[PDB]
Amino acid sequence: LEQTEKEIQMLDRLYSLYVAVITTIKGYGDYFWVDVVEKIDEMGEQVQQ
Repeated sequence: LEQTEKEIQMLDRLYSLYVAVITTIKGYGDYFWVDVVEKIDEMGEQVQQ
């Protein structure tokens, strides 16, 4: 069988991309009052996001 291969990829690749998008948002979200309140890492948020 060959069709279900492409059928699987066409959805799975970009669903993986969009969960990876969630990954960075949550990774930054863990950052503290120390990490966020500081103006030296607020610039980090625009950089990373």
